[PDB]
Amino acid sequence: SPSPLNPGTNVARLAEQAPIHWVSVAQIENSLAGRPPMAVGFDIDDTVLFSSPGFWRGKKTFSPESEDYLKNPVFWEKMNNGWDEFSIPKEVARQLIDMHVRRGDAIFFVTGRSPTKTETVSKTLADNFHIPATNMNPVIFAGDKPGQNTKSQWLQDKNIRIFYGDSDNDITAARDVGARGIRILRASNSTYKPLPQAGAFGEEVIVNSEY
Amino acid sequence: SPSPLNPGTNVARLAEQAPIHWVSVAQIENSLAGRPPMAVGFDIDDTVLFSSPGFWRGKKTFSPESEDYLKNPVFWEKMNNGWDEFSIPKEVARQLIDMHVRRGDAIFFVTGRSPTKTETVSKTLADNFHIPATNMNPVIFAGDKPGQNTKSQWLQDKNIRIFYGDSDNDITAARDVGARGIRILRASNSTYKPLPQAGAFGEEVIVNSEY
Amino acid sequence: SPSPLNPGTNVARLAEQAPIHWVSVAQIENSLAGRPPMAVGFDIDDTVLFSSPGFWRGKKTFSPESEDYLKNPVFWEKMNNGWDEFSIPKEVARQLIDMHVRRGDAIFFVTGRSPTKTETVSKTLADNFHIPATNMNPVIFAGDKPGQNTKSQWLQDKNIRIFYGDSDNDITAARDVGARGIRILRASNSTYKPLPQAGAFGEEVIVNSEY
Amino acid sequence: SPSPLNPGTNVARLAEQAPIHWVSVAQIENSLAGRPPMAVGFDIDDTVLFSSPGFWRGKKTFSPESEDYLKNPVFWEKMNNGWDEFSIPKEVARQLIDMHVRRGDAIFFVTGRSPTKTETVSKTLADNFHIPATNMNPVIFAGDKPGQNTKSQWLQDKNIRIFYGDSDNDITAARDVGARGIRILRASNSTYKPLPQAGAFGEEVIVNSEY
Ligand SMILES: [Mg+2]
Ligand SMILES: [Mg+2]
Ligand SMILES: [Mg+2]
Ligand SMILES: [Mg+2]
Repeated sequence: SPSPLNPGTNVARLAEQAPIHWVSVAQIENSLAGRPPMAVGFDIDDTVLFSSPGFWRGKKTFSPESEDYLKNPVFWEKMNNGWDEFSIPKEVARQLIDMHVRRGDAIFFVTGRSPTKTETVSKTLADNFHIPATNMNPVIFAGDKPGQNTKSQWLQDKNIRIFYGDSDNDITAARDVGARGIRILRASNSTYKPLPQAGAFGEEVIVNSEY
Repeated sequence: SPSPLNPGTNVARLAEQAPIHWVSVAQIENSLAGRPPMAVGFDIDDTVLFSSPGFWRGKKTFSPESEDYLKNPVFWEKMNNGWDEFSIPKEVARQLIDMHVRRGDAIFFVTGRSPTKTETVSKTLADNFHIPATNMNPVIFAGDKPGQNTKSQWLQDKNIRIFYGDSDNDITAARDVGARGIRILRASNSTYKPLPQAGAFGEEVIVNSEY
Repeated sequence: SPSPLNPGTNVARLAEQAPIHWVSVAQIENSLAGRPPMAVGFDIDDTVLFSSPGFWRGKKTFSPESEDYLKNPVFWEKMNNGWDEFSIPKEVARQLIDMHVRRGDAIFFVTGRSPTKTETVSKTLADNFHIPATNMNPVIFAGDKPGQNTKSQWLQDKNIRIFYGDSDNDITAARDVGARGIRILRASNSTYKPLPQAGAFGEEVIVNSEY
Repeated sequence: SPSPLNPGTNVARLAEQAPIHWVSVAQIENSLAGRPPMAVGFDIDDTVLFSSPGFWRGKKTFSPESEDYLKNPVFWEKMNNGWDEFSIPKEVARQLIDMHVRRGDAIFFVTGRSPTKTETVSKTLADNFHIPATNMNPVIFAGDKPGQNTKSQWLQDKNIRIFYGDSDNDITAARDVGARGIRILRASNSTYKPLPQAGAFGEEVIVNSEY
């Protein structure tokens, strides 16, 4: 934009692959065969939930021309107490959570969302992903503080050994504590842009994980 | 057949292309050079709005174990009177609508959603896509119920010359009346499954139109 | 080169399509249903034959540090009198030639190779592609003359209505005479580089035609 | 199942990735930082040379209606004593060989080609890949005939630590002796079909290695 009307292509380009370590859920499960129960963790937004609907409504409602809504407690109170009714669960997360429950793993959610007075997100997640009481843990609302990775200390405190996420800070949080960081693709219709460069730390990336 | 742990791949598969007539917005615009203002139409769901958030919420709320919510007046009243605040506008639609408005074309929206006593979808569309009053037209609810007209009939009635849509029936509606049916890709995280085979009738398909 | 060790990617990029009019042999055949026999034409190199072996040997033998071999009659005499024994027929060409024979079309080959005193290329092609005597025509060695498209006059003289080729000059030769130019992908292991931008004239490009 | 004229596609399919451990030459080089000179090995056919031109010519000449040419001493004498002048060196091999030569590694070639009284393949490889005398080693012909040793046995004998190849048996040869087997993609225009499933054993596969 502007760009050629008819750009064309060639077969080198058509076949070209980025050097990324792609994995499947089955390969992950296999890599863990025989490992006793451990703590694992998931980012929420664009990892287990397509939550752009609420973030989109939030932006339009609270800061149509800026990102200020993300620092607005009135927004977080809406986002954490019912707007996830419009959040669409990701199939990759159904498969991963089922797999970790099968293993007897403890499941944590560690999100950059700000903490609120009350939250119904933990219930939404347990219900939608059919997580038994024993495997489920209340969502950790780690917040966002420029200059800090707010998730890293939580991964250490909960002894989380595998952390799934869509953002660079999810992968580097895992790296910070020596955990296995595994990338989920953010959907291209997410309102959180630009899309991250999945694989840019040499981490495993789950195939087809945009849905 | 087994789904092997390590299925591998090969370069025939990597380079394989489906025989699709892909087009860009710029190519479509070029094809209309010198053509006077005309009526054009858009399907709504998965064409201009990723509306799955409301449909997802509707299914959970009104028929968690069936598709009955789609025949439930209580759902439609919610879906057509505010749940599109959580619908995510598609960039392909922003570009198409901008291009057609610039041409002075009349913009119509023709949806298979069930009609309701009131609807705020028209306003949502005009506001989000910055459609001037002179180009905007209230949403048309098309279908097979008594007193309704089909998508085809509405295309005919409004002399719509190009119809954009994600579903097979959008393309056939256009074909049935000699209009130009152009396909938009349904996002893979849509809750309306299975995904259509874009290009199934040899129609033009807009590149990168999943977002 | 140099470039990031771990470049990563994202799902917009993974799904991204160039706006190209891809077609299959079956679609081409269907587009011609009911059309009586006509003359059609094929480029040779990287269209029907992977002839890089001979061109590679030629370069090494006659001009290791330049492109001068392509103006050397000693090279052309080798290339046109047996080095095509090492040229690998393309499956796309088997399918197209079979289809055109089925139609009763007259088949021509129009190549940028230079003419020689004798040539066994016509025999190689008739033999390998099982072309009956009635459909077969002796190869036209049109040569290469910077500033001219040497193929265009031949397409006009033989009333060729469809011309298949891998190079830009094949497509523009067709355009020059009002014929239907259809692009075949040059294989990425061809020694003729850079690869052309297939589709850069808005022409049809045959899927999977690199082999 | 029908192969429809207009099969269409969808964005799940467009974005679909096989779970492959893709790597680049730069990543492999990085993994060897600080490692002293070692022996490394390459398969020949479809790993470093696109040798299909000679194999194609051999099949046509010696067994047009079978695979018997591969057991024909007359073919092998031609194939190993000059027909590689028509073989096209692979760019991936240029990069790997350059990288390993720069490391001071010993370069071995281990092929399943039948042995002959004389062979000029070693010279072809040294000349085309600019392999210095100190790094070069004569081609090893491995197999199951009396007095031969298998690829595995030769890897063991030469203490080859990394083995590059296109076929399953190249990867298993490395695996059988605890060497690092790294896969190169076989070009889709190779006459050796079907193409292998690169990554079938969870091994590293070099990106873009079809040329
Ligand atoms: Mg996230
Ligand atoms: Mg729709
Ligand atoms: Mg050519
Ligand atoms: Mg090989």
